[PDB]
Amino acid sequence: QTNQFSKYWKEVDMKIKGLLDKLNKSSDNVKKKIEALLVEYLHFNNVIGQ
Repeated sequence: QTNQFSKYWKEVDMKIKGLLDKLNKSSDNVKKKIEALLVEYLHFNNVIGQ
């Protein structure tokens, strides 16, 4: 409704990079969890970019 796609896109990109940098700082058990969450955050960002 607002058409503020770029603001939310940058916000979600920051979220993505945060998850990526936290991926290497985490244990394997929760590493799997971070990777599984990345698979969906990237879908979010790709949809918003489209």
